[PDB]
Order: sequence, then C-alpha cells, then structure tokens
Amino acid sequence: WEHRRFIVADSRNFITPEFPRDFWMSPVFNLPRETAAEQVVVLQAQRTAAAAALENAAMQAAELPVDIERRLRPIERNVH
Amino acid sequence: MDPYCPFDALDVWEHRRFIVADSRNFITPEFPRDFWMSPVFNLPRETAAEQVVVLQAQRTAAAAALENAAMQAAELPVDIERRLRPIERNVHEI
Repeated sequence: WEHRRFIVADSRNFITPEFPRDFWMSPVFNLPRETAAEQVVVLQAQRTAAAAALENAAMQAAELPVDIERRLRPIERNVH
Repeated sequence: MDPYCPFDALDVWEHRRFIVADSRNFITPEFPRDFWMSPVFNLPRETAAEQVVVLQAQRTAAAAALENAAMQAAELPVDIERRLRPIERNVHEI
C-alpha cells in the first residue's frame, strides 16, 4: 500500500519565468570575431616555446671555453 | 511563478506488482531548498585583455633581454678577427 498525491504530466504544462530589462544585452552574448582569449593562448604557447628555445640555445652554445682552449693550448705547446 | 497545469491534483493509490505503463516519477530530494544555494559565476580576478597586456609587457622585457644578448654576442666574430690577425701576421713575420 503506497499512496501519494498525483499531478498530470501534461504537454500543456508550461513554465513562466520572468526576465529583467537588462538581460539579453550582456556584453559576452555579442562578441567579435577576434577577442583577447585566442591571443592569450597563442602568446602563452609562444612564450613557452621561446623559454624552451633559449635553454636549448644555452646548452648548444656552452662550448665556447672548450671550443677556444682546444684551439689555443695545442698551438702554445707546439711553439713552446 | 508556478508552471501552469490544467490538473490540480487527484487521489492515487498505487500498488507494487501491477504498475502498468511504468512511468518515471520526478524524484525530489529531502534537504530543504534553503540549503541549496543559488548559483554564482565566480568572475576571474583578471580579464583576457589584462592578460594580453601583461603577457605583451613580459614579451617586451624578454625581447629587450634577447636584443641585449644579440648585441653582446654579435661582436664575437669581431673579437675573433681582432685577436688572431695580429698573431697571424706575427707568425708570418718568421
């Protein structure tokens, strides 16, 4: 024995919300083809790429003290 | 505010085994609607425009540093040609 009140599930059932005068013209509903978010994402990706590339250049160019000593010292020994 | 409905309410006494045309009742929770707080979109502290401005300022700083690296590292061939040529001439003097 289970009892409760019932209300008919009718297709005619509609809901009536209310909208304020300042609803639709929120600034974000209407947006241009180009906003700041896409530039932010692309610029951050480029910044990370440059951060990696500077480190790669640092490790690629760290041989100058070795690239010069092995060119100068043997000539020193040869002359000496 | 109440959604419209032609039928107010009626008296129904359901059974267990013989629920024919088995419907789907709209279940309701038991905690009061006073505990169910209204939704708020927490706006971020910064806006994408301010993000563009700050990131562009940081790019300008990084580019200035890279330009400094360029001017300090572009003279290395000049150092090469300034240091070895007198020594090469001295070796030729022999």
